[PDB]
Amino acid sequence: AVGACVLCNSQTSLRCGACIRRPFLCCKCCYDHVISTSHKLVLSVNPYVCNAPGCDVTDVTQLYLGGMSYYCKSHKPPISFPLCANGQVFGLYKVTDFNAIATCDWTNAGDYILANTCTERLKLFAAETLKATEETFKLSYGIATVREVLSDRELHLSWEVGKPRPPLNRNYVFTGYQIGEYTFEKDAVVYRGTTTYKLNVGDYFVLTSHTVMPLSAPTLVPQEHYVRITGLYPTLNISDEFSSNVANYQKVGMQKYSTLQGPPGTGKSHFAIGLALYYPSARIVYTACSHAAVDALCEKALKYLPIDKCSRIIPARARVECFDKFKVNSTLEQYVFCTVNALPETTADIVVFDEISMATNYDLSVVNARLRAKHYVYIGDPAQLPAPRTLLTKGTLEPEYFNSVCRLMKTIGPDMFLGTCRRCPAEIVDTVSALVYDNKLKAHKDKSAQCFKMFYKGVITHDVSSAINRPQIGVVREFLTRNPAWRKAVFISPYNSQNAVASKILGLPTQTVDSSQGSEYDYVIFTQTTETAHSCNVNRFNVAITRAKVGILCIMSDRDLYDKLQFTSLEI
Ligand SMILES: [Zn+2]
Ligand SMILES: [Zn+2]
Ligand SMILES: [Zn+2]
Repeated sequence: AVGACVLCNSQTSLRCGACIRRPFLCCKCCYDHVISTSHKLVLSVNPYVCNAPGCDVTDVTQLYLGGMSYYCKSHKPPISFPLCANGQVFGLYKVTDFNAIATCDWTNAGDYILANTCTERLKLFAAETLKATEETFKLSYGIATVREVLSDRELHLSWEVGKPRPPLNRNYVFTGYQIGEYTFEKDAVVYRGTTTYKLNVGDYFVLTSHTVMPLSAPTLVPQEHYVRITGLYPTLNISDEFSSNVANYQKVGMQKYSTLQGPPGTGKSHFAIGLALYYPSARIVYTACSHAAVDALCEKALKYLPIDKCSRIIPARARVECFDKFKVNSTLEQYVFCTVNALPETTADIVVFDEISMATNYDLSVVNARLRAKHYVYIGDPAQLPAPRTLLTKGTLEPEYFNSVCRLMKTIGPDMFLGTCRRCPAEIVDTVSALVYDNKLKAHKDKSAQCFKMFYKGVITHDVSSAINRPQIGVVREFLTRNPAWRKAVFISPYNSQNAVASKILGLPTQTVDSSQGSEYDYVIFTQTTETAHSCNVNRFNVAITRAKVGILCIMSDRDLYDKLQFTSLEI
């Protein structure tokens, strides 16, 4: 019960009992907190409560120290001091932002803005408070019980009355009862068990509520600039393939941490793997939030790095199928590929943290706590999608507030920028360059003359709140009859329900914009589905159209984004 203050490090015995994380607050800060919020419970060795029998006074502003005990105004002895007086709360060893983080419900974008603009210690307090709030909210959802099993991929569910039903998508992962993790997609529903189990009638599913551990490390260690490359030994015989990144690799060794903004198809994994070739004896840990981002780094390493010096770290509680070509769980290999939540406690010469737009400050702090490194390299793009904020329903979260790294890239600029898109036809590059990259992204490919747009609002139906636009799918079906090369296209939309309908009618493989991030396909067919803040988000739009290597068809609902697409318009 004795620790350091979350606002000024000052030692104290006080903790706020009303704060979900019970942070240590010194006398001067505890006061400024209790006197400005609904939080009045103060904790020490013993709580600050009226010691008089049967009395229920817990408010610190209505309590006094009567010798060594605590009493209210009704029970205090004549010789007593108020607990709250003179800008302090009585304790041993004798904030507007702290109050807002401590009392907010995390449903407003302004809550996330504050969590990223506050001091470093408050960024950790905000990250821990937010994550704990998110887990408690998982308890609010009703239990799903198997009413009947149709097949190996379809079943019927019975829901708990009086409790809301969580959204049905890949985002919401359930735990069967422990018959493995399971996901569902929309009376017949599609079930997806991580472990193959013959679904028993009567069995039930609940959201995996994990305990939020406290944070200790900053989101970003303090920056250090060096006069020479430090702790790393470069090659002189560096492959021509990687020559373009040599100055950037030297920048990496001459600073404690560095940020790399890599727009779609500009060479982020190529840069990441090339760093291993540039500092050939360096031990590098490659991390990202998702298994897919870690696997994409493994695929690039498989091509350039010796397979015997690589290891893919997989947590024993296996959720999705991941990279099989490296030795599994060998923490001491020179190259370690592992998701943030599975990171071991280790050291490295370089830590490469990829897909940085998807990280939260909680992830940034976890990395700094598990990995002690000479250099930290953050790779991603603040113009791409952030991690979903399940609690946030009011306001839009701007890229500068995704996390500390994205905030730096949007305010002072990234340390390094990969300026040439090698994936996309010039129509796509020119569109996103103007949209989100301030005209700094250059096209390498010519215009493919296979980038088309159609303005067609159609009809919007809804599967709960997830949207469907059957007429936009009908336009795609007509287009496919006329453009058979597009038979190989991936169908993309901002909605799972739109994708489920397109899958049955078109037979094309399907991705949401969010699940398509990091992937590329020759042909993409995109149906905007609706004109909402979700389907019009410029980062989501950017990711949607930069998935294409050769052609893209965009069936648009929004006039603004339609007019911005530098594509050939199709009639109807
Ligand atoms: Zn303090
Ligand atoms: Zn509090
Ligand atoms: Zn009392």
